[PDB]
Amino acid sequence: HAVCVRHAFKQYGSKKNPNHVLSDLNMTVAKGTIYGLLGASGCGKTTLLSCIVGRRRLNTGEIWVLGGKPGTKGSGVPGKRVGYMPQEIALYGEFSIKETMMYFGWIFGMESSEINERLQFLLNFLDLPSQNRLVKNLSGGQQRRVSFAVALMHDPELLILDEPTVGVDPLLRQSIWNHLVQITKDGNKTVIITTHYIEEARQAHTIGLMRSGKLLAEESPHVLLSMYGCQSLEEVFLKLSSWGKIKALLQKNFLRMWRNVGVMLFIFALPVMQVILFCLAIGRDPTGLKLAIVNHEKNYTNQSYQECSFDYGCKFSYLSCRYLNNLRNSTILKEYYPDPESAVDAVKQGHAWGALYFTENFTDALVARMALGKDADPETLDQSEVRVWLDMSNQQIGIILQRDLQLSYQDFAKDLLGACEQNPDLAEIPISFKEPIYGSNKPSFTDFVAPGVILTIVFFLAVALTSSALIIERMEGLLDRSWVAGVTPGEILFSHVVTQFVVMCGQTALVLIFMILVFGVQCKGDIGWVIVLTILQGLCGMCFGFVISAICELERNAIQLALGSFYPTLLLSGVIWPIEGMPTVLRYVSTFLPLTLATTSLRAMLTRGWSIAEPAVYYGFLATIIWIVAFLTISMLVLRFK
Amino acid sequence: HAVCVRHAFKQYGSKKNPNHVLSDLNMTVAKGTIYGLLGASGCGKTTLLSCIVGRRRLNTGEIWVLGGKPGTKGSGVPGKRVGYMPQEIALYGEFSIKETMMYFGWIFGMESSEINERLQFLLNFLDLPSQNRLVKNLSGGQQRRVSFAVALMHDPELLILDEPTVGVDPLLRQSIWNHLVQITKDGNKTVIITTHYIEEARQAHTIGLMRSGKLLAEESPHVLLSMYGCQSLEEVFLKLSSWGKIKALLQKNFLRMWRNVGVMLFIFALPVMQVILFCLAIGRDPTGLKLAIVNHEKNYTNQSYQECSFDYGCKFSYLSCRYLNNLRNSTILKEYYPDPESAVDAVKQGHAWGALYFTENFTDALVARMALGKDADPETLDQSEVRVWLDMSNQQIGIILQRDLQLSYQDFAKDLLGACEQNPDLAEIPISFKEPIYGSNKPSFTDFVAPGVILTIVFFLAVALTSSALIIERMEGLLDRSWVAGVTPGEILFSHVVTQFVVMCGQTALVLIFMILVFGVQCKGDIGWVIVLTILQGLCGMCFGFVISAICELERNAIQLALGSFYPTLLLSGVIWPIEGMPTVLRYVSTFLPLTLATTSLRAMLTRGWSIAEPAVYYGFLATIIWIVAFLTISMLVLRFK
Ligand SMILES: CC/C=C\C/C=C/C/C=C/C/C=C\C/C=C\CCCCOC[C@H](COP(=O)(O)OCCN)OC(=O)CCCCCCCCCCCCCCCCC
Ligand SMILES: CC/C=C\C/C=C/C/C=C/C/C=C\C/C=C\CCCCOC[C@H](COP(=O)(O)OCCN)OC(=O)CCCCCCCCCCCCCCCCC
Ligand SMILES: CCCCCCCC/C=C/CCCCCCCC(=O)N[C@@H](CO)[C@H](O)CCCCCCCCCCCCCCC
Repeated sequence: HAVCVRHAFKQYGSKKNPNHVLSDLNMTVAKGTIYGLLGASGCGKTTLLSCIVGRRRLNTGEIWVLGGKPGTKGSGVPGKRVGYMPQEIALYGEFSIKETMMYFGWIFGMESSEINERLQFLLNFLDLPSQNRLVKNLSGGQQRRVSFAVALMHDPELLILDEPTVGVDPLLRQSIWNHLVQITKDGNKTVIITTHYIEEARQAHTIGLMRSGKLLAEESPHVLLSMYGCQSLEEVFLKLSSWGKIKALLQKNFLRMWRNVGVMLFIFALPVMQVILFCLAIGRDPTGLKLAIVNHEKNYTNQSYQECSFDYGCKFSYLSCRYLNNLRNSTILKEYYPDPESAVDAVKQGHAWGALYFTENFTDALVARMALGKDADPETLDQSEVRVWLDMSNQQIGIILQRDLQLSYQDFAKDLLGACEQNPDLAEIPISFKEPIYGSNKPSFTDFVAPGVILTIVFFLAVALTSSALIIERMEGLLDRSWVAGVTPGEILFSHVVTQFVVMCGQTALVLIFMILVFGVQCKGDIGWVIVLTILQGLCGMCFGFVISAICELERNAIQLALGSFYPTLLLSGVIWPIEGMPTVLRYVSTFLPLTLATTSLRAMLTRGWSIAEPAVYYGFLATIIWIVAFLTISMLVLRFK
Repeated sequence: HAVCVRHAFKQYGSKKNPNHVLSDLNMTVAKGTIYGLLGASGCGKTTLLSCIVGRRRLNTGEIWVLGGKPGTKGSGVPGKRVGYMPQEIALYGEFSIKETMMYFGWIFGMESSEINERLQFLLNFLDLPSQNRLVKNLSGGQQRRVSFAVALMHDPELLILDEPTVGVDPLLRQSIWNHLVQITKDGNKTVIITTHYIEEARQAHTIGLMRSGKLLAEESPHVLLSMYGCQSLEEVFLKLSSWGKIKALLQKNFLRMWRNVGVMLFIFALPVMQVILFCLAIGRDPTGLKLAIVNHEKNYTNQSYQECSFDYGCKFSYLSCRYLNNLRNSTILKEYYPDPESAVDAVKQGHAWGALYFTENFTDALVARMALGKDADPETLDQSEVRVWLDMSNQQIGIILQRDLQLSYQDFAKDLLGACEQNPDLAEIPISFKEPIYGSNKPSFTDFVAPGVILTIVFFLAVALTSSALIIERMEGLLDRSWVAGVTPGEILFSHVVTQFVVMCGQTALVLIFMILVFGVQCKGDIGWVIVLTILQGLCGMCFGFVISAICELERNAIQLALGSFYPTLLLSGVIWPIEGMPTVLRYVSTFLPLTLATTSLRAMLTRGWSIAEPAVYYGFLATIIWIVAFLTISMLVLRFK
């Protein structure tokens, strides 16, 4: 007595439009026979098979398969005692036939020495191509044969085949049926084959016709035909009235992505190129700025030559070419125009960014202004000044232009006095800036954004990898087939965490090497805690993949949910702008985001060298741990009623 | 002769592994007879049906179906004269049965009055639920029944069915076969049934057994049984040898988005939430900076109180509480500490951003410095200066603090002289900044990034919509089902462009209204040309979706390619940083990118008010036009060899 079912009541719905998928069902599968299930649709048989295996549960009734209640103690139905061929092809792509057979043998605890014998026997018997050909390269009919061979490997004592012969050649169908009737010859082997084709299940010892969630009849085909008088079976149906399984999953995980060139480029080559582009374009100071200089103290020759010469010692010859020599050569390029009304016309168009317009009386008026004091007449206060018309449409370019012009005057003022034996401190504003406590006097914007780029890449490259992996595998029936083989959900998750941990360590090493060793981003603090924080953000992002994959069943739905929170989090975590710019109400809400307090903590360890003991540093560690726990709890709650 | 195939040859794959799907196939179908095409696998029969309907082309041989070559304007195989039921369920989700019937009737050109009669007849004949139930809410059998009813509504003179009964109830199978026999007697209707059922296809008037790309035997069932002396058929087989379509497509496209709530929120509620968050967080000035002030001219009372009092007229009583009076109240908060050593300790932690430390004799040292100038002793110059220690780890905050500390001294200096009857023009540096030509003296960073945000949202939300729409729809054979119905490829492309153009028109209105009318981003240029440029970027993005959809065949691959180009373009088109920061070599390459010249053109329209006659403005219009053509050419070349 292999399988016994009594009063199996099962239904679907929410007490609004309920569906009675199952009804009062009594079914017995005698041991050592071939049992055929010939239901009309493909839902009742599938539900019954799932309940028999253990992947589903009843509402009322009992099931007694191979000795005990399915999925629990007292029996080994989920494991190496059963053979399950799913309705759909639940094979792994980018796998050779030999690799798939070896993987499934390892899952069942078989020895690798005896796997070769079964592989050769099944290749000869099922008429399959060379073992080195990948599964994805096979046709749609050979994949079913590979699935049948996988289900027939370990010689189980109960075979559950779901339409094993859909489009098999008759010369092979006869051989398959001969093998099936040969293995179940005075032995413990039992077959429970479900099919839609009525005429193909005549060789079964016992036939059970299913309709409206219950078995119409269950007898031998010969008795079924004789007691009703029908010629064929078509007329009869016209009734108007743990170590070893983890190593198997680790190899599969590290080989599924190795054979996908697109996956490797997306998760290993994209962070590297993004880091290179960010360090070469964002945060650098402008360099090719142009100015329209009008110098009326000298003759006009070209738009690129002026012949600005003077004396360096004393006597204050020109004091207009002398100032231009103190201009920063790196950022500002000088262009010469003849008239003040012509340089402004160049600024109006795109030919320049500003105008200077030194007057012809600049030298005589300037020397008469610093040598007079507070009694200077208004006339000398006008002729001794530089008139700058600036294009302030750009905020960042305007800041450099204003800063470079004023800074060059401080050097010019400190050069005039000092060359005449004076005190250079006399040309200083009373507001004196001492040595900065943190940083330097010339900070860079690329150093402010770099901590926000490291954490963003690692966080969002784990959401995409985890959500895609757990959705494709589940929707293709692979997770359900690798559970029947005895792989508990505990080791499915454990093997995924280890696989994701390794790839998030390789990404962290590549990002940190290309950012600090190359392009010279400063790291004042401890590098050990930087690595730990970066890894911790990867696990937080990975835990977000669990929530997304447990909510969305379709791939396209998950990406919208993942992309629908990627953009808002970037604009609220203070990655590209200081967090002090937002309103006070919006500032409080943003501190509770997953990436806000972690970015600030990482920015302090890189720009200031703060240790773990500082309150602003370990707040980023506690914020991630809370979000990791919160993400895990949400996923469990979602799976409770789904 | 309904169909005449002679000397058919067809090859698939490469030379190394050729695939001879057909080889010297001779087949003839009479008019008014049911024809059954039984085969071992489900690929050669599908290939033959695809060749018959005209989707494919033979490498050698001729086909004459219903009068002439398929799709040659001599015969009307693509259109009303055929009934096609694909192997897969090529139906539209979120469509009621009535809506599906109406859409397919409008495609064929039927009147809405006679579609109702056919719908009511087919609903009762096929035993289907109420017409208001959505297709996606039906089971597999009901969906297949709806697909079968779709092929029977317009009454074609040639029915092509691919496995019409795979899980149909036997009573319904008998009814369907009775109807099929009824419609083909004493008439011109011809039915070609392709099935794996060897025994169910017995009522067909002519059976053609297919094997190895050719027909083993083509004759009547009972004739075959009598000639070969076999009881059943499997024993014999066991031998060892034009505006109505656009209006129908436009309504389908719009209604396919209305019934997807997630899609509407992703393309119409995400840009609204992204614009609002960007305008409230990025670009605004910091307004919470705290400074640790050490004033030794007044007694220490609290950390929040100092009792800063001074005379406003003259006599220069304190000059330390007077300077602090001019400090801006918006950005700087005042804290008081008793010792300079106790103030730096607060800056070293996260309690302050700087220190000031006015000396105990600041008033007399400063007063004696202005009155006695150009000859002040080093003692006075050292005890009349303010010592500022700044935390310069943040570039944007450090700029604000330095700028506000020096701008406040100008107001203090212009108040000290002027209240004593002196001209305030004596307290200005010779570098005099006139009125800016463009912008103002206080620019904003959110105005620099706003032009780049508008283009990025519109361009990159059309790639996602176009690629997904053309990939999911093509994967499930929806294009193949509408092509057989008579919908030319031109009408499919035209209807999608119109639908996308209307979608991108709504997105432009929402983005422009919130950014300009609500958040007050100035538009100094022409508003008409801004809308034109924004729309032109949407078409350019859509054409990039054509390239992605023509290259990739799976959803998970298109987005990796789509996201693989979204990240680099953001860091190379100068959206979040001026293009002047990159090196010259990278600057030349980045110019040719799709969004580089367009962002510059839009920025000059909003920030400067330039018109279309300026070279820097219309260069972004030519860049989009060329990229539109290039993307269309690439998509045609991709489909040429693929
Ligand atoms: C903004 C616009 C910028 C520029 C404009 C345009 C340039 C022209 C368009 C150019 C695009 C170029 C090449 C595409 C080519 C061919 C793909 C189709 C053939 C087969 O590649 C399979 C599937 C798809 O094949 P599929 O049909 O789905 O698989 C079979 C399904 N049964 O491709 C994928 O996944 C690609 C996954 C992209 C990963 C994204 C991150 C990339 C990081 C940097 C890349 C570094 C490259 C280093 C080279 C290493 C060589 C080993
Ligand atoms: C970084 C951390 C950020 C935040 C911290 C978070 C705490 C909680 C995270 C919570 C997120 C979770 C669940 C949300 C809820 C429910 C979705 C799943 C239920 C049912 O939604 C069906 C499928 C799923 O069903 P599906 O699998 O696709 O279909 C199968 C067919 N049989 O969802 C989809 O459409 C995903 C498409 C998301 C569209 C993105 C739009 C982004 C802008 C939104 C603007 C404001 C929205 C206002 C709401 C108005 C409501 C009318
Ligand atoms: C399965 C997909 C799940 C997605 C989950 C995460 C994505 C996965 C890859 C992460 C690799 C690294 C993840 C970011 C790596 C760091 C990149 C960065 O930091 N970028 C910022 C500069 O710091 C950027 O400038 C700020 C955005 C401003 C413009 C926002 C308008 C764009 C919206 C347009 C809508 C298009 C819709 C889909 C388009 C095509």
